[PDB]
Amino acid sequence: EFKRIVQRIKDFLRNLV
Repeated sequence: EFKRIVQRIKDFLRNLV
């Protein structure tokens, strides 16, 4: 996704894997 509150890339890989 990278579009669900991940725009800041704060997590990206920490949002699932």
